[PDB]
Amino acid sequence: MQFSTTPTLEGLTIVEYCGVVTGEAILGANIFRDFFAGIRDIVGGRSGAYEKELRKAREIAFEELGSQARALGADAVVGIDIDYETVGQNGSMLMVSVSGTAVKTRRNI
Amino acid sequence: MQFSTTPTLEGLTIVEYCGVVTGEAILGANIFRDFFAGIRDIVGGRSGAYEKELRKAREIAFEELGSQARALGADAVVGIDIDYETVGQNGSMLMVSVSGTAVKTRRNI
Amino acid sequence: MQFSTTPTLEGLTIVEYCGVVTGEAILGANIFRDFFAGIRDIVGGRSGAYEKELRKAREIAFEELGSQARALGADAVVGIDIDYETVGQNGSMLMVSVSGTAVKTRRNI
Amino acid sequence: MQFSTTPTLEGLTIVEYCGVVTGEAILGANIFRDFFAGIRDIVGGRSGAYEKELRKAREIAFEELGSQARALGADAVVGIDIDYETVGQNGSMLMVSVSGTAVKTRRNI
Amino acid sequence: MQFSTTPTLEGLTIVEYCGVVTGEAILGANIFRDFFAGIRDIVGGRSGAYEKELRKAREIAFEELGSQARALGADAVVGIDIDYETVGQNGSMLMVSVSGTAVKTRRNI
Repeated sequence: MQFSTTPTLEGLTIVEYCGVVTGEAILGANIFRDFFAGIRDIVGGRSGAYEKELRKAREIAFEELGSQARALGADAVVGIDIDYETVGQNGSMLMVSVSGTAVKTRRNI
Repeated sequence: MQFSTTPTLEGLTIVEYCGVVTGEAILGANIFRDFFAGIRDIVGGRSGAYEKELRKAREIAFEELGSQARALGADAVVGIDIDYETVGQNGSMLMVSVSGTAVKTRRNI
Repeated sequence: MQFSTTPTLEGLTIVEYCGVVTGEAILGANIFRDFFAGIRDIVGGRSGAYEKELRKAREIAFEELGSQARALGADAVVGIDIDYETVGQNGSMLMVSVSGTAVKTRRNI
Repeated sequence: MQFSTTPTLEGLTIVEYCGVVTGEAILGANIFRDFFAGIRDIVGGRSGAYEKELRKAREIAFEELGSQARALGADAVVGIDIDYETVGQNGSMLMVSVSGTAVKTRRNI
Repeated sequence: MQFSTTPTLEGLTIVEYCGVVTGEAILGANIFRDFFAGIRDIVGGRSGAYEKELRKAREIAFEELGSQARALGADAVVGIDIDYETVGQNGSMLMVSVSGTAVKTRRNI
């Protein structure tokens, strides 16, 4: 079971299209205040307290994506897009949403 | 009726492009207040109350996009994109927007 | 004039790439107050008054997009993206932007 | 210099991929208050004066994008994305971001 | 290594897909106040002081994307997307996110 942002997989052929699947996670305001609010200058994943939160949010979004694909009998999700959207009163909640297309594949050889 | 984030469907060829179609749904601030605002820590679709609502907004949006396609004489919507946009003063309304290209397909066999 | 969110059109060949074209429309705060504010629960574009306004805005944006393409001598716009952006001091203005690539095509037959 | 939102150019072959390039421009609050804040109803870019400002913004973004590509030795930018983000305390600044992949091409004839 | 917003690389064949990779950087409120908040009129990356900041954030994100791909055995990241999201209480923080699909490639010659 592979995940790709590309619409096809070289070396394989998609033998069935099983629909659009989705995963998501929301980081609560508390996580934003604790790890994001204090950021000074430009801070990348490697150094920052926030990256472990984003990563957890991604990891959860992807598992939901994969499990939805699993339930359809798909073995890949292609054409994947990941979006981040700020939600809530204080612009302090974060939604990570993944979407792609569940597919059955066959090796070309 | 097939929906894909990919621009083509292997196994088929598109014989008509019938134009860009859309669907959307808006979750009002009452929904946001009730299911989204109290979120603590990181909450994925599995555990959280909000997920029922997102899902219902998505299905409704796809239904609208599906009806637009079907009305046009199309049998697939390809090159699909789903966007989420918060709107309104309090950032407490959520818009789910879907778009794609309605197409007529013919099987390669 | 054909519009597609796919980068190519099966059955035709792109003979000329004529550049990136765009179209937009902005729905003012008065539209938002009148049609979007205080939407309650989850409302789809099918039953919602707001959709008449969104449909109008997308219509106008595509006209502009179609009109830019025409002036370059194109007969299609491919690889189209549509996004919605909330703008302004009160998050009560919506901008719809379309973009894509103006192209000249030749039917394979 | 050719600009496209599609990944390939029909009629050409990409012989070298030279990396991701970007360009951008920010529209200040003053321009926003002058051209965007007063909009009533639905105004399209064809008649709306704000559109002169957006097109100036995009043009600057594409200038940067193409000059970046020029320096890498490229002759096209493919797989282009255009994005708008509202930024600042009053949702009254607008950033136009463009990205794509700089490439050398070879005409098939 | 090779970064592309295209899903394939003409002249090469993708021999393995190694999963979706991400990188990101956050620009803190202080950078925003010092470089973005004062902008007047329309200011492009070529001339704006904000540009070295965005450039720096992009570089950190791509580095993270880069090493993530390396750790998986990959020699290229294709299907790349860059998104900018304004986050926080005062719309004065900016997240730059990059995602793509890590791959192994083989020269066709």
